[PDB]
Amino acid sequence: PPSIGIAVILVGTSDEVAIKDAHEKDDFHHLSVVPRVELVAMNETDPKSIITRICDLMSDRKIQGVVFADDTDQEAIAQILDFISAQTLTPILGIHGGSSMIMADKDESSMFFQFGPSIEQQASVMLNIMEEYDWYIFSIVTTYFPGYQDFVNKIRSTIENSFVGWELEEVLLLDMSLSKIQNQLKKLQSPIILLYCTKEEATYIFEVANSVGLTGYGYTWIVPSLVAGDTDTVPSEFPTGLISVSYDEWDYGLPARVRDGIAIITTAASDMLSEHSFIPEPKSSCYNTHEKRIYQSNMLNRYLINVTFEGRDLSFSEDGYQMHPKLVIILLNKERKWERVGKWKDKSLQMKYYVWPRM
Ligand SMILES: *[C@@H]1O[C@H](CO)[C@@H](O)[C@H](O)[C@H]1NC(C)=O
Ligand SMILES: *[C@H]1O[C@H](CO)[C@@H](O)[C@H](O)[C@H]1NC(C)=O
Ligand SMILES: [Cl-]
Ligand SMILES: [Cl-]
Ligand SMILES: [Cl-]
Ligand SMILES: [Cl-]
Ligand SMILES: [Cl-]
Ligand SMILES: [Cl-]
Ligand SMILES: [Cl-]
Ligand SMILES: [Cl-]
Ligand SMILES: [Cl-]
Ligand SMILES: [Cl-]
Ligand SMILES: [Cl-]
Ligand SMILES: [Cl-]
Ligand SMILES: [Cl-]
Ligand SMILES: [Cl-]
Ligand SMILES: [Cl-]
Ligand SMILES: [Cl-]
Ligand SMILES: [Cl-]
Ligand code: NA
Repeated sequence: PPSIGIAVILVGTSDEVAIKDAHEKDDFHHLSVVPRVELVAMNETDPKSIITRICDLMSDRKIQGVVFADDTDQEAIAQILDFISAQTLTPILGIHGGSSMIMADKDESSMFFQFGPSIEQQASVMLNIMEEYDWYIFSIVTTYFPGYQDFVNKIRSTIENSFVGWELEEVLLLDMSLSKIQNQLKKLQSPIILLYCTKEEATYIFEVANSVGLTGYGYTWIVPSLVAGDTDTVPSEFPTGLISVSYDEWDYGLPARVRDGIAIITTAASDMLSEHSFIPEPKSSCYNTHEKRIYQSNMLNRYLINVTFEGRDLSFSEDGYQMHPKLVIILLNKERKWERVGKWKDKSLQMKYYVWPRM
């Protein structure tokens, strides 16, 4: 019978996932392809251990798709996953963690997809939140983290052509390497500040700003889902009164994300088998790649891109982000815990507070 080998790699998760033994030879939601899911749990959590582990695994076993989750703030994992996907022409889904943090510079040949919001979609949500409370005067601070230009250009885009009273005061670009930063942050006027950067960079940028008094009352910082990250890990240096977009497993838990990864890869193999009477072979080397099986791969990609499952639209954009994620807006409260203050689902923002709290 027709069957696709899928690997599920969970990395540093307290969260527990249980999947049918592959030996069951059991169909998955009536799809014509039968998944052979290999669960792999990882004790180790550094990028090097992960490439070593995933590559060893493609060499040793017959894998044609990879579902990957991690519980860390290590965006670097997304770089590794992209490379591997490109090298092997295998679909790789980054369903949670550092693996799903926005990666702007994806190889156009990789079939690496991330769950959650594109960089633009988050820029858009950030402006939605600000309009819902007539926060119209604001500044942007970014680092050099890839995506930063796509961030600003999306703000400037939606702002320049609209008859709302938007006013972009300053736009900063920070160099994280050495304190000539202090002099740049000191130049910040506006009460709303949009910050694009990494969790790591954020925690240092805050500490500096905390000590220029651009934190606290009268200043609101809005930040992208990667800066929140693992919401159980809150840097001492993050200011209470911090708003962030987020996708850190509030309503959509790991087992549901894994179920969904399997469905995407398995629907795609099914739809392709339907039309072309065949399915891409397993590639077995991240490195020594005789891999000019390029025509086949490209074909799969048309299908991964458009999957729909249990009524959910799981389709992906060209840049490799999820088209329609259901996001949560969160707030860093006085007890220094992240708190739900909103929701978003197909251009519909539902905020929780009537008057914005004082934190
Ligand atoms: C993919 O999306 C298009 C356009 O919205 C749709 O019409 C098409 O039938 C989809 N394919 C599947 C298998 O749903
Ligand atoms: C695997 O994880 C740790 C540290 O990475 C290791 O040292 C340890 O021996 C392993 N887990 C257990 C329960 O021993
Ligand atoms: Cl391991
Ligand atoms: Cl981490
Ligand atoms: Cl996520
Ligand atoms: Cl993100
Ligand atoms: Cl984008
Ligand atoms: Cl950029
Ligand atoms: Cl730019
Ligand atoms: Cl700088
Ligand atoms: Cl501090
Ligand atoms: Cl969620
Ligand atoms: Cl579930
Ligand atoms: Cl299921
Ligand atoms: Cl190899
Ligand atoms: Cl082509
Ligand atoms: Cl509180
Ligand atoms: Cl909450
Ligand atoms: Cl709400
Ligand atoms: Na994401």
